[PDB]
Amino acid sequence: ASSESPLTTHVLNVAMGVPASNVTLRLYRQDPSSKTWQLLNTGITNEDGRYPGLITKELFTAGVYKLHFETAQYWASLGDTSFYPYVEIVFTINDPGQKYHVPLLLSRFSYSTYRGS
Amino acid sequence: ESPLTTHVLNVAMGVPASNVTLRLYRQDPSSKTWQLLNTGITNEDGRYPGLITKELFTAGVYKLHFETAQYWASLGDTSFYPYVEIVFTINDPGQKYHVPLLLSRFSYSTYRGS
Amino acid sequence: ASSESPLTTHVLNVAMGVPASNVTLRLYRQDPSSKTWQLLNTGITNEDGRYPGLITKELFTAGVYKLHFETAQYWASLGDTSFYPYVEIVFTINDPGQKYHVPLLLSRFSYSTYRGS
Amino acid sequence: ESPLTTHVLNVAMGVPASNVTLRLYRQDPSSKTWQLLNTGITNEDGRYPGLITKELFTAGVYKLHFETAQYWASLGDTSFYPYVEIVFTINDPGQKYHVPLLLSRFSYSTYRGS
Repeated sequence: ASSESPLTTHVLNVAMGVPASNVTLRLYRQDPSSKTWQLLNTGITNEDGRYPGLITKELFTAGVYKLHFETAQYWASLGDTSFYPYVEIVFTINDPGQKYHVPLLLSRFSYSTYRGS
Repeated sequence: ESPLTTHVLNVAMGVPASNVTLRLYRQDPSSKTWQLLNTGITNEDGRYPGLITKELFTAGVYKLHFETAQYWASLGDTSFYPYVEIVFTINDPGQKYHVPLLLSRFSYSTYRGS
Repeated sequence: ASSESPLTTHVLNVAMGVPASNVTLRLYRQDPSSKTWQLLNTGITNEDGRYPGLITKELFTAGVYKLHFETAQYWASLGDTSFYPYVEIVFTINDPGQKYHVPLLLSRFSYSTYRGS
Repeated sequence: ESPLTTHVLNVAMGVPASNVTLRLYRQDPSSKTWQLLNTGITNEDGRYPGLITKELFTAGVYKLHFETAQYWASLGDTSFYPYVEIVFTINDPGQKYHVPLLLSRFSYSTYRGS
């Protein structure tokens, strides 16, 4: 197969039509018993708005995951205010045998996400 | 009071998209061309009251056409889409249909609202 | 003026083209010093997917707010699985003199939001 | 290797939209009509490799047309949009352009991707 992470993301700046590079992100998984969030990885998006290596196949077990993006810091770095201090996407992985692509389409006053591929 | 309504939002700036030229058409089943029904410009809230009278809202396929690149040019910007058309089926002349359009320079989205 | 709440929402089930009624939601505001979240209101969306009275004008002061929607419970009530256990939208109110409309467009495998009007 | 790519996702079900008929046009500047360039059907990943050769990717206005209602009918469903057209400006024949389309029965979204 491929050595790419089974969970991937892609942040697009839809206001300017370019990848959102330099966005700080963090990945967590919830403890099903305590409901607390365990930090698994942190990163900054690359020039194509992606973050290779978000998680390894070994650690991508079934559970509830959270991706957290520092959206206001991204817009501030471009000199702009924005509506959302950060964006969190919380999602259920029942079958860790699949690939999951979790993109984020961003403007200063809107965002959207989907289970892409 | 029009059964068909719209609402255009500038989601890059978080404001209604005012002063957007729009045109409404119905597909002509004979000629297989688009029959123009109305033209106007969105108001300060990005809406256009009075798009069509209930008496003319027959079942069929309709098209809303929005002059999106002209809008962004009026704000001093370029953009990816010369215009945006939404083609949709009205099968119940007795229901209300709301057709929002969310715009940025490099994306757009639409849905049946309420 | 109007006696409507200055903050409003509208949840649309875009898979079926109808308002998402019966969705449990909760509104919080963050303490700027402790960073903790204070619960301000809870509600269930109505037949039009809205929740009148989310907050009063008196209590809608400047700050960081969070709307939390019980999305998986909504889909489960329709007999469907879905990707997101819940959705949170975190947003900055610097000028509480404005109206803020914070809609949520929902399907089982996608959602989007914007600062509407 | 086509400089123009697409990707159609069924966001209601969280899967690629396979078997969607699409057509690519370029606006004809003389006749002011749409010139058909290519037709095909999305693959199992919702993509269509080979939409246009670089030699034919000249600057201009292009249209991608997707047979959305036929797709939902193939899944046993009705839907609001007979088809979806995305009309976009290519001003740099040397760049790559990716044009995703996100579909549900009652919404759609598009953006310039990467």
